[PDB]
Amino acid sequence: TMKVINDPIHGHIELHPLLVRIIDTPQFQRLRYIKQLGGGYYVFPGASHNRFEHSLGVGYLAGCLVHALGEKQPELQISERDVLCVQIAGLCHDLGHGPFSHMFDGRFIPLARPEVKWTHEQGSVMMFEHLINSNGIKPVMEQYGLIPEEDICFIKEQIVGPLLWPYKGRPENKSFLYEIVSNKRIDVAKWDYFARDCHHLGIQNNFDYKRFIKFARVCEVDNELRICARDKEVGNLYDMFHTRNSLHRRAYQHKVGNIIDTMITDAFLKADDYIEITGAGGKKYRISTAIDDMEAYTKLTDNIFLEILYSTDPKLKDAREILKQIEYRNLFKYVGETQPTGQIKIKREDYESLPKEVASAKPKVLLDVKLKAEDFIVDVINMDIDHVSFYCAEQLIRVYCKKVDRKSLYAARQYFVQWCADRNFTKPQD
Amino acid sequence: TMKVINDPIHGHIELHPLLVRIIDTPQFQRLRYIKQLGGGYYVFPGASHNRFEHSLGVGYLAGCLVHALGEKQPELQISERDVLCVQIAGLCHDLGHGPFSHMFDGRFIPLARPEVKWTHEQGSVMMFEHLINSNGIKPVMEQYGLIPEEDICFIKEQIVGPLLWPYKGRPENKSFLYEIVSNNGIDVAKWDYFARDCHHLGIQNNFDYKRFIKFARVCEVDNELRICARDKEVGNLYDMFHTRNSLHRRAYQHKVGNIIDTMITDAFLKADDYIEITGAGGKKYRISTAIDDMEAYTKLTDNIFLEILYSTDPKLKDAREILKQIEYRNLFKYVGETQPTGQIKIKREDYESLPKEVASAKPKVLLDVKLKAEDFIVDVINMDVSFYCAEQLIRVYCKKVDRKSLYAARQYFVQWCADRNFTKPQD
DNA sequence: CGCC
DNA sequence: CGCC
Ligand SMILES: [Zn+2]
Ligand SMILES: [Zn+2]
Repeated sequence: TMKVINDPIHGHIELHPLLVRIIDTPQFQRLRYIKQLGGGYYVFPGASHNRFEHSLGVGYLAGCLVHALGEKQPELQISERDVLCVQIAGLCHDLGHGPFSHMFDGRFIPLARPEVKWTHEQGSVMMFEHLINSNGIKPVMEQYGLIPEEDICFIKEQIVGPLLWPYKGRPENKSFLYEIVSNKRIDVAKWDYFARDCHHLGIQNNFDYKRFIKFARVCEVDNELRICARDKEVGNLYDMFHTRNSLHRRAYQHKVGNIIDTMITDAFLKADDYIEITGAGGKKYRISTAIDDMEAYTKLTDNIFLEILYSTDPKLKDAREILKQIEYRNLFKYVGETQPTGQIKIKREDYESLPKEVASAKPKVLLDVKLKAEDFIVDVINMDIDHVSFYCAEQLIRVYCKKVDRKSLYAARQYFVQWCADRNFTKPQD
Repeated sequence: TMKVINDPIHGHIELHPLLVRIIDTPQFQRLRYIKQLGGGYYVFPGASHNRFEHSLGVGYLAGCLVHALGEKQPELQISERDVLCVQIAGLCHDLGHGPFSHMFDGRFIPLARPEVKWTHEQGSVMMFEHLINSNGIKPVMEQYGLIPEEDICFIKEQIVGPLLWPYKGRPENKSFLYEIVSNNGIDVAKWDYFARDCHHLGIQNNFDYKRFIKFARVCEVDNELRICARDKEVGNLYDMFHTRNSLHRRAYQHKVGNIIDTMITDAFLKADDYIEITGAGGKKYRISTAIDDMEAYTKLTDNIFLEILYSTDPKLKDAREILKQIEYRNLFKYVGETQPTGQIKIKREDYESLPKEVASAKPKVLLDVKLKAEDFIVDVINMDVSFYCAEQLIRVYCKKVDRKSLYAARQYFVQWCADRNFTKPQD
């Protein structure tokens, strides 16, 4: 006797009582107010979904994979305690996302605070412990057969990775369990958001996850235990990689969608000094420092968009006038694309310095109106098959300009070509 | 070649440039921030959709059907102007919705101001005219061949209805055009949200609108030009009505979803005196009076939920703590259901008085625990073809959820339905 | 009662 | 450039 939540992707999702008492907290329900695809909704109107229902799907998928593993191979000693912590890990892996998901830690906090190293996964670890303490979950955890001190750290390890054996939460015989929720070397997170995102985007999904689950086993490579699929399933995995490619080309890397993300990020930056969120002890925080106090971060969601847009505050009129140009669909303009040469990749610490480098370049022929750094938006688009074990351009740089007259736009495209020449990046096309 | 919006229900939606220039206004994009099912999202997580994408679907379908009618029967004199005005009517039928959709005008405003008579359709008319003047749409209309005065009133009439022939926007040789956007109860708006809601709820819809449009035509019935389908497709409509029945019993009238709607309304009522929305000329409005100025109403959306939830103001803690019991899933509890069979139905004007009645009734059998009116919620759920070859439910919830309060509440409910001659509640 |  |  356990609770059921109806889901359009997975149908009925049965929830162990302990999962229910993690979901029914303000820290988890927070995910109802953060859109999964960020500003992609302003391009795909079917993409209204938030991290909340996605994380229900990931928790469900995680639990159905290891319970299927434990029933096909009982020799692997998979307690139902192990299933409860894998389910909790999938449920909370996204707890640390901020407004508009990957826009927040992928762009905004790099540009507002290049010094800090911040990821949503660290956010999830912090928010997970804030969730556990504020709602008295540690007693409820042992009541359902979990050992909190070792099992909370097991949960945290599944979300954020390691600190021979780097993991303290599970022994090395249960190594396979760490490949389920987030495998950073195919995980149940991409299973859900591949199906969910195409459902809302109108893209077809030819990956069948339930057919991957039923024929999946744990095999041995390296003397290490891994999750492995049948030779009969390579056609399915060719499909998994194809829809991942179409989701990226068509949605995640959409040209208009990515510009709008950087427009929202611009409005946050110009609002960052004047917006206050009350955290612990009345301490007031800002959008960029809310990540330092979880009580404030809990109230940092996509709501900050509408609060800026609905504001009367005169100090917020630069930010408010950017969000208002999104409604009028007068956006930054697409100058061009380029990719870093070799395996070299740009780093978040240097994002802020990118528009100043482009303005400093000297093009071949002079034009009267000259551009400064603030006329440029430099957009760094990162994406992140034979590592799959059976048995029987990763970075894009796009440049936009906030000037939309034809003479500014030509000039902007001659500071982009020179910048590429200077850094020896691939030459832009048309 | 024109702008294209990819939609999960309809695929590609081509939009006339004029439609693009009303969509890309703050008054229309406002619908991105109003959930289609209101609080149903707190029960069905797939139901994250908003009025914006629904209204895109209605403008598309409206133009599809009218273009199909003019293509099969050119005798009917259907110009571009008529289809552009039918499309605009479909796009803007829902402009007047408030936070959480039907909750706002169906419950909140009756309880916050039982005096005034308000509907979202009157809102859509008011907001449509605010959209047109603030965004300089009247010249753009002229550009594409529209006559503003008669074509704007034609659009308003399609939304909210008229004031022999009651309509001033089109003659009766074009009588059929008023049957498309809002109606029999078969309009292109219910086609979209049946498909859209079932897509996001996981309910299955096998009603085919695309072939109902293809075999539809206008016909003569009792002195009148009306839209008609082949008697061939009674089978298509039997399925449409089944999915309407499924969406109502399973989703629209869900017991917990409706309880949460009345919890959100309760927090709105307790926040209504302390929330300020700035309208035209800096003039400040409240949640219940923002409907009086469209410049303020533009900024009244579901965001107001999170403004209450994230507030520090001490005057907003009664409201904030109701929304906090939604997050903790400690909700009002279901006491019972009844119907006024055989009786004058409850009216929005009487809504406020209903809890005081329930708490004033008390059976021949007394018990120790005794409730007051604010401990009760009274929820009034209202339900509301030519071919060619339970009206009202009242549910009662209690805000005290201990076993002894709930037992009493169920004995004030059983005796309030004998006092009102409503049907006896069953178990 | 995020199962009608 | 809410079509890739
Ligand atoms: Zn995820
Ligand atoms: Zn509608």
